[PDB]
Amino acid sequence: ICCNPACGPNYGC
Repeated sequence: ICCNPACGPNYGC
């Protein structure tokens, strides 16, 4: 569950 800015857009951390 990568919620980083580099990993992608707004994700459900």
